Amino acid sequence: SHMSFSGKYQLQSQENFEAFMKAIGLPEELIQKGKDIKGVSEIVQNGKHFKFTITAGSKVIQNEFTVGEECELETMTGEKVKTVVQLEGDNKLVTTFKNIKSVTELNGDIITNTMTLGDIVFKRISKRI
Repeated sequence: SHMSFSGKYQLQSQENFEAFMKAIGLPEELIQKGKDIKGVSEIVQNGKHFKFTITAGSKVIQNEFTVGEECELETMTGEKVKTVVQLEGDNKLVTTFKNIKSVTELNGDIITNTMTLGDIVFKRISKRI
């Protein structure tokens, strides 16, 4: 079919924030400050275009992209990277940048993001609000 990711979502729980943020180079002060913040993230979808407003720890990162077109994404460390974000099936947005694989899956009201770097799996679970 054709699924809508639009919505505001509240982070419910996460695994491996500290380790993942550590591995990508985030300053230890930012890690301690943001690890327990369960904030609200927003997705605005218009057809193939997405606008992502993500609260990750103590920082809000806004990115936008068209699925299947080259985009420039701001990563959590502040570095910009060229990649392409893609839809898999109806309800997954997938992309890979540097050595990180990122999979965002929407099941009803629950959105689950998994970022994998080596054998570090950073996983966040959020619920529509």
